[PDB]
Amino acid sequence: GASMTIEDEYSGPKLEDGKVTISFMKELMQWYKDQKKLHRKCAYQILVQVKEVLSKLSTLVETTLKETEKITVCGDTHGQFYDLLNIFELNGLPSETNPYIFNGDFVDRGSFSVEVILTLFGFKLLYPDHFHLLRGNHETDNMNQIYGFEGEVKAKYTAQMYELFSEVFEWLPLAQCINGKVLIMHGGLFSEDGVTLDDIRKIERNRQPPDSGPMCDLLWSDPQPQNGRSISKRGVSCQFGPDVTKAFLEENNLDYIIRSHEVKAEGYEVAHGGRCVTVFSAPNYCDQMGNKASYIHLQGSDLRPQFHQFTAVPHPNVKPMAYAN
Ligand SMILES: C[C@H]1C[C@@H]2O[C@H]1[C@@H](C(=O)O)[C@H]2C(=O)O
Ligand SMILES: [Mn+2]
Ligand SMILES: [Mn+2]
Repeated sequence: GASMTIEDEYSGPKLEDGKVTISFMKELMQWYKDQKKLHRKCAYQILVQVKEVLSKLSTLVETTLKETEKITVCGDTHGQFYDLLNIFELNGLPSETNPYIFNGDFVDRGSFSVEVILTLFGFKLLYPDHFHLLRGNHETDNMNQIYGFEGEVKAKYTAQMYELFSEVFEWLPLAQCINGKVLIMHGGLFSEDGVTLDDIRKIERNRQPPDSGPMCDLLWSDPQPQNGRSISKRGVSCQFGPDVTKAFLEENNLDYIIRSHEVKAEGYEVAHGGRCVTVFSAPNYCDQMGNKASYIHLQGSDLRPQFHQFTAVPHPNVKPMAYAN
């Protein structure tokens, strides 16, 4: 009898004619909360589509916020899916009236990286002009190989799915500028003076980052409190001082930068006299750091950063870096 066969009844949320909808996203978040897996065909469809969307973007996303329009900027999330859901509960779901920017490092370290990245990609498809993803140093092959994401994708899906993730990450833009005044990138500024927005737009980004150069710096550099630059403590890119930030901002007619890429106990830091802000959105990082996290609110008519701090929420018993080397 027809009632006795089973096909895809029990395999979870499905796209609507291959497309992301709000209902799908709500179903997906619940499915993931309950530690279940998105059907591989749906994951594939999300990846192919988001690759297409991202590949049409400039390396520098340039966004205009009208006077009364707001946006939220989040820093690193590192596969802390339950904390990601908490951000949406604290700050509202993404929408055309509640836009978000996630400033890189979505994956690795935390062991729900697949759930974070597919949720973020789903929202990018749903609200392509109001949900922004910028590349971090962890959206790269070398980092994924060591720090969990490659292992996690291979465990949950296959090596072929991982290859596709790698290709998609290559199209993530490297920076975003709001109203010609606030520049957002994962890492920071440059190992030499005189770089302008033109240079960022010119980066052919669909690749793994070079060992040095502007693409490397955007993903890897850190501020230092003293003037000038130093070779990075990380062995990649540089540390840049307040004079570097100020010269860059002045030449480019910008007010300040928002970057991520470093943990802060309070979830954020205001440095370089207000010119360099760090936002970090992974509370109690790797279940050990004990840090608060934050996200930033901004408005078209007032682009000053307003910080909202939050703390970690419970998650299932999977250890951080369970999938790592
Ligand atoms: C220790 C954490 C601070 C930042 O996130 C983690 C680390 C990491 O991503 O490996 C840093 C980075 O973004 O490079
Ligand atoms: Mn990070
Ligand atoms: Mn980083």
